[PDB]
Amino acid sequence: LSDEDFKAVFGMTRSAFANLPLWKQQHLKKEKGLF
Repeated sequence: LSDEDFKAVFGMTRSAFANLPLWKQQHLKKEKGLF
């Protein structure tokens, strides 16, 4: 995704998301059909 699309889809910035547990980063993304 682009950075703007990322923020819309996940409801936070990439930097914020990077603080989530790694396996979950995978969870919030696979659940959206993303990688």
